[PDB]
Amino acid sequence: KDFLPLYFGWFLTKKSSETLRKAGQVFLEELGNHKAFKKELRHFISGDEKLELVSYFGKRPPGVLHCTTKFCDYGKAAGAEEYAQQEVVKRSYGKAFKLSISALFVTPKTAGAQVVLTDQELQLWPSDLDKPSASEGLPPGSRAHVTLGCAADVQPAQTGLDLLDILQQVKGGSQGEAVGELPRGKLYSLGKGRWMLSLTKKMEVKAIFTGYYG
Ligand SMILES: Nc1ncnc2c1ncn2[C@@H]1O[C@H](COP(=O)(O)O)[C@@H](O)[C@H]1OP(=O)(O)O
Repeated sequence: KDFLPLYFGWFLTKKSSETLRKAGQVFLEELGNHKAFKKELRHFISGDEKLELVSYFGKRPPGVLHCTTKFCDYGKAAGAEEYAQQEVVKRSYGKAFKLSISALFVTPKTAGAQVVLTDQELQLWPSDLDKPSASEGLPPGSRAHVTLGCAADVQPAQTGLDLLDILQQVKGGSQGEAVGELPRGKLYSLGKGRWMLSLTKKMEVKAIFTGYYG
């Protein structure tokens, strides 16, 4: 009788969202104007001057930003029911957390921010079994992220997949030397239109763990 949320996750406060939102926009402009990116557009899009990444990532989160833990679809998603049953979930419901943003990334499909979860937060991370083939050798929670924008033709949960793809390269020493220096950190060109800004100082955001029902 009692149905679950659309998904659980950490929803940022109004200011943490505004700060992170603004930060993401600066990156999409700094990256768009960087000559290292403009000479690589052939790997990003298949058409043609300069591209404005902000407009490119037109499908943005309208309200407050968030970090999804477990997509439930009101209980239809596999493992949704077992996740909500967890004591840590019910105990943590409505409680405040601080999330650490380590990097900002961009791909032909998505623009997001990498979240590094603490051990207590990892307790709220789902350990469902029907895994991806992208999480091999990566620690659980690596997928943790905040979506800042999607291209027009992109599916949801793509931002999470893109991140894992990026981190798989970093693990394989395939990230390469930095191709630039932005005021917030070092810029990286990972090829295939993938980019990463490793923040000098990790950005902390306040958030509330809860459920979205839409
Ligand atoms: N099958 C899914 N698995 C995991 N996360 C999902 C899934 N479907 C949607 N989401 C995520 O839950 C939220 C639902 O948003 P939407 O309104 O588009 O359905 C999004 O943050 C999305 O992740 P993401 O932010 O990477 O797109």
